[PDB]
Amino acid sequence: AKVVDIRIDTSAERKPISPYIYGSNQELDATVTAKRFGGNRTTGYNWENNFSNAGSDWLHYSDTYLLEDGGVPKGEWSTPASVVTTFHDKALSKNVPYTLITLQAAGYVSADGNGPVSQEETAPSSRWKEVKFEKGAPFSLTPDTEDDYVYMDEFVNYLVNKYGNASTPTGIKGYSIDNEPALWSHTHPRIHPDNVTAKELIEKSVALSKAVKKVDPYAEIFGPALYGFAAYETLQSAPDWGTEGEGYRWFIDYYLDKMKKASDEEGKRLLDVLDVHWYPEARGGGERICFGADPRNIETNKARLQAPRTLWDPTYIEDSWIGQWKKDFLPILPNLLDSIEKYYPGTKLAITEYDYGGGNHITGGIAQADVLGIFGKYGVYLATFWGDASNNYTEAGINLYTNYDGKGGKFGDTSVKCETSDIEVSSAYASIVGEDDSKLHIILLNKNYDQPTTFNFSIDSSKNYTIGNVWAFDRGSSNITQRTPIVNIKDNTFTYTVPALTACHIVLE
Ligand SMILES: OC[C@H]1O[C@@H](O[C@H]2[C@H](O)[C@@H](O)[C@H](O[C@H]3[C@H](O)[C@@H](O)[C@H](O[C@H]4[C@H](O)[C@H](O)[C@H](O)O[C@@H]4CO)O[C@@H]3CO)O[C@@H]2CO)[C@H](O)[C@@H](O)[C@@H]1O
Ligand SMILES: [Ca+2]
Ligand SMILES: [Cl-]
Ligand SMILES: [Zn+2]
Repeated sequence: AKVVDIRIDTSAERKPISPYIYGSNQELDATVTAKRFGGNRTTGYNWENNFSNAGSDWLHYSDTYLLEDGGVPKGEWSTPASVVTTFHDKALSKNVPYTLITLQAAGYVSADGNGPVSQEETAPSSRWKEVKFEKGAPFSLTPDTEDDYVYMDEFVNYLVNKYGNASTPTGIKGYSIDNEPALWSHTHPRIHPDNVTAKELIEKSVALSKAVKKVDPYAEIFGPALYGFAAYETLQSAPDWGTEGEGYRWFIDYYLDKMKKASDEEGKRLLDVLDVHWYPEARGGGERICFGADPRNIETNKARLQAPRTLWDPTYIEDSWIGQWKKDFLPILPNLLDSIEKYYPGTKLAITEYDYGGGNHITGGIAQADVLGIFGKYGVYLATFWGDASNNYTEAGINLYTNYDGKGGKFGDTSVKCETSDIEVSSAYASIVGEDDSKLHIILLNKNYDQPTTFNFSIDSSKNYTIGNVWAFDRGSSNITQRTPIVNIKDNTFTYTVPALTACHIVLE
């Protein structure tokens, strides 16, 4: 019999959980709280005509993919920014409070939708329009598609004119400085053949931020949308890192420091959110937990359940090149937050792409629920899962926080102290609503693979809880279903045994 103690103190360690950590990039079968228009296809997206380029993902084709995939009505295909306005309209219609729109910085955007761009047509060429951050002339709501340029501030002006600025209820709240710059030369060689330099990235980031904030001073700028650890450390061995990086532990610090320096010179904050992508490198059973992982591989599933610990747990060392060679940078969230505190205090943190794999397996659901609990507890500002609607358990993990009862019930927005005696077999997160502990929310995860786990709860609260309603998902179904309520609570203590591999949301009142 596995027994674990859970101790919660509703008056301790209270901190707000950002509402935007429960987002997605794709259209999911889940209630989400943030939507990001980003990824490879957005680097070469031309807001003037909606064309974009697949890059290495598909023979460097310039076409109407984003219009098609975004479900844009054919009659709006030639309307400026229809890909983005359709994207934001959909988010608003689903009551999503945060929309993050990627702006273009690699240098050029698709001039047409004529198909493959040859290597001989590498920008500049008739296949491309050059991006300029500031128009330096009056904006138009009907951009000129005949000239050689596409302006980012004019694009933002079009959106602000239609939705109001970021401080308003319908405004687009954030903009990203492109996508995975250290991979521009790999993913988009026809646009940016040379490996990006640290100097180039900073210059573009500062220039684009200034351009955007002149139009919408309330919009938040996200950057650099780094693809993974190697970019966090050296911007993928950037050509000038040997000189630019002198004195810096990693590129993350250089980026924060230079953006703060530019902001100090300009007189306003130019970087609002440090933005990175985190696809776990954790392995189990001889394979990575994401990207082609086999759900039948039990060791991989078990590794998936523990992988979230790399985000926060100093005692956890995963099986990966990062766990082996980069221990000085783990756990990763504390290291990123420490860098922010040292080089640009006040900057927020966002994980704009991530996927723990096993999306259609209970372990993908439990790991997803664990990751969201960690994001909330450690202060992440915004997060957006990358993956499609076929990841039913990942979606259950999100709904466990955003809509656990099918009628809008959600996890509390204020994190409170909640400790477990065994962080390997379980995870537990607690929250209240605002400053009120009348209702105490608990996400309880049993990672035990083949046996139930008995949890002895001890709660310190100003309220005396009498019932705990429960909603959960497990191997029987990714549908979240209400379970028998917990009713024998004595002086805020109770015992609750959870079956193996089950994710629960308990609501005490
Ligand atoms: O129009 C031609 C052809 O398109 C086919 O659909 C393609 C589309 O053209 C292509 O652009 C799209 O690319 C995906 C890519 O497959 C995906 O891996 C990638 O994911 C990245 C992301 O960019 C992140 O920044 C980072 O690297 O992580 C994630 C991966 O976890 O995103 C790309 C889009 O941005 O793929 C589709 C499907 O193959 C049509 O199917 C076909 O009918 C058309 O003829
Ligand atoms: Ca133009
Ligand atoms: Cl990158
Ligand atoms: Zn689904």
